Amino acid sequence: KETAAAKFERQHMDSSTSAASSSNYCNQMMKSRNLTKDRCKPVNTFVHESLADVQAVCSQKNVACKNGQTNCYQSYSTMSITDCRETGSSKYPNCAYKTTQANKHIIVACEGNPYVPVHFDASV
Repeated sequence: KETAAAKFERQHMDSSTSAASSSNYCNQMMKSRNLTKDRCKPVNTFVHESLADVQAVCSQKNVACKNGQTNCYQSYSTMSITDCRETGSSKYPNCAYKTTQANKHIIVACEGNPYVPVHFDASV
């Protein structure tokens, strides 16, 4: 089945764009990445940077994740990100999101060898 690293790339990476270009970016991406297939995933963040730059966060500043695990890392640099959050109108299967652009540090949890992101914890 899909690996945790691969799920991370499918859920959170968008190296193909530098930012969200319209209010419909979230609607579009939540659906095309299959995050609305079984239910409407409530919130999601997309990272508009190279995969290698995101992977590299795994060797940046350690910080405990929200849930207390000690394998979270905060990026040294801010990154172009898009935050997606359901609209009051969102109703499965018609999942609907508000797209918000931001430039923030990301916090990810990493695992494996290679040691790579497997969970998006927060933008700060």
